[PDB]
Amino acid sequence: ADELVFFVNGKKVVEKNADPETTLLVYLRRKLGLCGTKLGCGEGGCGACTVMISKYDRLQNKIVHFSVNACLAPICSLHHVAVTTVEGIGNTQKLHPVQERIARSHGSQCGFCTPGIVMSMYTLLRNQPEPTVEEIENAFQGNLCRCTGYRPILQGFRTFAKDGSPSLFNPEDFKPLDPTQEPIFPPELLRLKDTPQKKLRFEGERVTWIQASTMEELLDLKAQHPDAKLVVGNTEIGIEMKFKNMLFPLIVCPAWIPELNSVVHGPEGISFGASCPLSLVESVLAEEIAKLPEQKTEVFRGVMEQLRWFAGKQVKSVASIGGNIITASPISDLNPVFMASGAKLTLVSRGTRRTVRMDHTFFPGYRKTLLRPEEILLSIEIPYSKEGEFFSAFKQASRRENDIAKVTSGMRVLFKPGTIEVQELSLCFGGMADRTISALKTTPKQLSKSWNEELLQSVCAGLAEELQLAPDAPGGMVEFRRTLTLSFFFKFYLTVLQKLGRADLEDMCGKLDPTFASATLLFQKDPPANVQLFQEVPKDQSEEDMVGRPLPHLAANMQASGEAVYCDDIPRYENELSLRLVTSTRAHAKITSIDTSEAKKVPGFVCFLTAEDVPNSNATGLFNDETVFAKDEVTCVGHIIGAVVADTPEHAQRAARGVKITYEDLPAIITIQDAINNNSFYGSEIKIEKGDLKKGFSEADNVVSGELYIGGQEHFYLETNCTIAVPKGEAGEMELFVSTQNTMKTQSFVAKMLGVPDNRIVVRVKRMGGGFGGKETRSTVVSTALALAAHKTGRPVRCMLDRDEDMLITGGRHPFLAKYKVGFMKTGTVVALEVAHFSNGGNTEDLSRSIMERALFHMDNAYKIPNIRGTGRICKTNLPSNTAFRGFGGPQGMLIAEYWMSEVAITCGLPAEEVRRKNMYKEGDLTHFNQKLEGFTLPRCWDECIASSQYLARKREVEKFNRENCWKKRGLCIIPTKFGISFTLPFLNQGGALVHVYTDGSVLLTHGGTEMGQGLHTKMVQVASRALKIPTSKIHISETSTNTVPNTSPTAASASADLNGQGVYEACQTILKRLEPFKKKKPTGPWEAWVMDAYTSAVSLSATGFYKTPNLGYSFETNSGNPFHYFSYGVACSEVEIDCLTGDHKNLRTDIVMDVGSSLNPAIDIGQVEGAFVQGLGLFTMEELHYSPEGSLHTRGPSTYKIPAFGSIPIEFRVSLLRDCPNKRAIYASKAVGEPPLFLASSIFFAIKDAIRAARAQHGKQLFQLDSPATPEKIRNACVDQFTTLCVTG
Ligand SMILES: Cc1cc2nc3c(=O)[nH]c(=O)nc-3n(C[C@H](O)[C@H](O)[C@H](O)COP(=O)(O)OP(=O)(O)OC[C@H]3O[C@@H](n4cnc5c(N)ncnc54)[C@H](O)[C@@H]3O)c2cc1C
Ligand code: FES
Ligand code: FES
Repeated sequence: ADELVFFVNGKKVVEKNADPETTLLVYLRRKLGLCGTKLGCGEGGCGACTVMISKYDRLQNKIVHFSVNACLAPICSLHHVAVTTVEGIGNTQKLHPVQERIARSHGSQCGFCTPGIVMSMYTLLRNQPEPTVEEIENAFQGNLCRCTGYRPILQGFRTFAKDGSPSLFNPEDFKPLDPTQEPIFPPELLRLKDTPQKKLRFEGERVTWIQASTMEELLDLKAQHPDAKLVVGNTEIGIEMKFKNMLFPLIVCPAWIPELNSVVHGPEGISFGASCPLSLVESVLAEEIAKLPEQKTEVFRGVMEQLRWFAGKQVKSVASIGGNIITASPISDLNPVFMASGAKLTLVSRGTRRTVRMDHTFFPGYRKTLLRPEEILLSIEIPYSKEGEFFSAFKQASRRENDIAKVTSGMRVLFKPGTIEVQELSLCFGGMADRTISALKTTPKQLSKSWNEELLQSVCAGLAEELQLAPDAPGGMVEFRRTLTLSFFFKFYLTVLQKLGRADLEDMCGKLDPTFASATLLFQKDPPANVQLFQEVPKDQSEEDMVGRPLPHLAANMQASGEAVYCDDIPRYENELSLRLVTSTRAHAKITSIDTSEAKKVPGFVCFLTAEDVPNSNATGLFNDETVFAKDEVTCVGHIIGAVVADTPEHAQRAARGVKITYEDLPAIITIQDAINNNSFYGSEIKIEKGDLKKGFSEADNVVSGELYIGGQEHFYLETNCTIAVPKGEAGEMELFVSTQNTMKTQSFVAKMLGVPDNRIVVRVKRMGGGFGGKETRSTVVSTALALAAHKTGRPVRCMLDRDEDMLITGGRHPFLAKYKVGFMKTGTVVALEVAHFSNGGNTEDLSRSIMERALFHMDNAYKIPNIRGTGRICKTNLPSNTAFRGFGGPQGMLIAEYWMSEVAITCGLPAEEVRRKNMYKEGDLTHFNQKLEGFTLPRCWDECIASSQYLARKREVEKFNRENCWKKRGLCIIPTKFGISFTLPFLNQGGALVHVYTDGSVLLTHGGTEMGQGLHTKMVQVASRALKIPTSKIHISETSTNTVPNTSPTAASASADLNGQGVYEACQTILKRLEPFKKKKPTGPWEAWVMDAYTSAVSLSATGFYKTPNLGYSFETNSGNPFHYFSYGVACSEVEIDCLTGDHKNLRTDIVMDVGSSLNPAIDIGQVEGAFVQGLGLFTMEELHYSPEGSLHTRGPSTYKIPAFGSIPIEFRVSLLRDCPNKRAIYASKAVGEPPLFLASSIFFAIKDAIRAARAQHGKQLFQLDSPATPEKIRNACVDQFTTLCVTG
């Protein structure tokens, strides 16, 4: 009646008090303690929560398997299914092939996404034990990885496909797959399939769930309670409940009802039950497309095209067709298609049944349909196309707001038979209004007309008038969206001409020029082809000496098995409490009142912490200008005001909603331009200048000025910020488990806030699911709050941020505005450069000044400039404080450099590769800050990359492509980089290690570095194993702790292997020195005997080690002293193809040559080049944050913030590590690698810029603007043509 019964990894679970609000993810993690399955977003975008469901399909009489997002799956929908998690398929004692292959192929860095990807791949193999390469890629459309750049995951998994320097891994050593050895379908569920299913009722704290067994039950419940909210896949309702704080006290799930799941062929088309998952629609229509003649399947193919780039497998397996229709989002991709095809909907209640052909009337208002409150949608008939009936579907792949302002379209034409004269014409659009619309003013005009140029121009003129948007229209991108509607129609117009041509008419139609053909092609991925080149170690190097060898990340197997422990995977103490932050909804305001009266009514509520609860100091942050908790004034949307403490996260979340703040607004400073004209800055102008600007400009042949805007970036570490604080009840003692790159500042900020000495506070980091600089300082806003809750209650307290919280609160990369003026000769030789930089720092200083320093240190990028002036000013604004992000001001400084350089080349009429080459530093040159460039490997990186990329021959093919294609264009660009290695604050260039050798010969090592997926622990073990001359297997690193190594620098500035490697090395030398006498006396006898002899001789088997980078210290005052220990160098050539009509593009090929000295670990270093490059690809081409005019972040999750996906990476992706370039002054001649490759993705940006120019010359001013990121909006709008001109002005 009442019991919930399902299986998890083959074990029966009986839940007697199922709460309808409980997700499967919460149940697995908090009820069953299976923490392999992760929380990444709670929104269905990221796949970190992916698990497999197995059930008996009654309607097909078979056992089916499908993946779902556990974060959105109500347990109440899972009666009598079997769940399989990552723990179900294998472990480190016996890894599944999927697990083994992702680990051994270097497909797991931080490891947080690994379980989810493993389960997506696993599920594919249960459905198709021999998939194509294409099926394998498609399996991950719902899986995001922030670290790997995807290449190693696809390459490792490519071994499962039927259609498949040393090597980074060996596929021959992989255990083969035996599909027979997968776990049995629970026989109990096969026995129960025979029992008839009856109605179930679950009653939660707030919500009642009725699982209906028949159409009669459902319609009865809706007739007596029209308020009953239907839930099917929960992919929309789940979001409304979790993120829009909507509550539906009565839910009915009709997913079991056969009539809602049926597929019926009829004379007019195929009828699908409303609750049919989109994956079933997809599989049914695909069989129909393959079997039926083309003339019948035009609408089917439009549906399939919309479903191609539509969430992943996890969403489509449970997302219902009916759910999509009734949600009635303005940006549904299906509703425009159903509307344009006039699909027939059947609506029923108790005692009524009606039919409506979908038209403009079906959607009368925002998120409304014409259903009555007691009706449900039974079914939708997707029609066969008739003879002379054509359909195209189109969509903007670039989303900015939750549910508006993304163009998506269905388009249909019916011709009078035998003719090219229009009988019917339907053009329907999402993203152009608060509902799906039809262009009903434009289409009637076209009836009778022939399908020709006069129709094209009439429809375009019509759409430009009818689809008007106010310049402040919701969702922005007004010109782009308008342009897309015409551009989509043009594609349809041309596509119809093609189809017409194929039909052998009496009246001849109009032929496409070959240069227009590529305009109608549907997206097609060619076969991936990846190359990784590195250097073999010397032949005489011991097999036990792993330095320079591609040893897998030490945790890779455990990460793939879901056994690796991240903060929130740590079990709860029974007395443990949960914290939830309460943040400002205003950019700048006084707090006038706080009312907690509603918070207090929430079960399990404990307290609301505010400034007045802070024992000692409310002043925190790097430069002591931040509140722990807001006092009288809030200074950004996201400013932490206080913290709810309750028994559970859900109770904390409800209580936080019941904290009402009243505000009195104050003048806000939001943008860089706001800050400039209010003189609102963090300290004074920073400046570097050399030579004589006046003389430089006055002697140049040409001068070019301009401006550039570069948007910021969210880290999107797949593990959000998380802290557990455990008060020990003695002497103010507290222990914190933190996802942080900075144990020292965590400890120090907690101690100061509480007013206790540092020696009472321990911060422990096992690993992070990613960091990328966003946990270098901003993690402490969570730590501090949670430390306070722990102190006040005397109980352990935990807080893991949800994605929307984390993105809003913790800031990101700094946006930059630059104004430049460059003076150059006709040869392209730069003689003068002046750059004013402005950064948007937000509402605390944090690292903003150091970041501006690093931009200024790299404003030269690779180029010697005799006369040069750079200034930087950091803007103070009412925004979340921006912080460190991999590159730390470098990529911003360097993009500006490459931007005016691109204009230098164009202005001169000279090849860009030549202009860059002749301006490049040479060995021994001084930089603008007077540091000498020794071991200047950049020229070799360049020469190698030119040859290996075949750049000159590929330039010719690009030019050829461009002459042959009017509406697609290609671009090709090769970009170098210099990146300075060391913290800009000299004393931070220090590190420590501590080593123990126990009496069994095993070694326990620790150092100040934190693991966040970069393989630092792996490297340090490799180092320790060489230093001590024992195998890696005898050495273990458990974690990083302030009570084993104190006063550590943050894990940052790419320098952690350098600093800690030396520390580790020194501690090992100390141990060796002490073992030397025992070695001498038994030079053969083994390690273990030396150690036991040392012990029983009372010799210390414990040592510290320490290192400081020598001889650093720059003065801005005298422009002297070396800020860097050395420089990293690299070069990337990238090629793109843009679609001039949509602003979409493909990354066709990227070739990278990177100097990492003699790599400690080429697998890991190649991993880092690829990951860094792909994060840069994101910065420069996708990844736009949007803010309201009043400074509220609107982009708070993967629905609206698009980080690179599996499908985003360069189709051919080649990486080489430079041979024979030892770097004497770092550990074992290695170089740092983490940050330097990031900027090389600018090569995709400038290739796009080259493509845009070619498009502009096709129709038909030379230095056009391309801001960063170069999104579809910016690319399309810059591709000026008849459509952009019409939309901007008749
Ligand atoms: C990560 C992600 C990506 C997505 N991407 C896209 C995309 O690219 N394009 C796109 O168009 N959509 C997209 N969606 C939306 C998705 O297609 C819809 O959420 C889904 O189809 C809703 O189906 P459901 O069964 O999950 O509905 P639920 O969330 O269970 O219900 C949705 C609504 O429909 C009502 N309802 C459901 N069935 C019936 C019925 N038979 N009769 C009457 N009312 C009913 C419910 O009461 C509810 O109001 C995305 C969703 C997610 C989570
Ligand atoms: S946590 Fe479920 S999709 Fe991201
Ligand atoms: S390894 Fe994939 S998110 Fe870090």
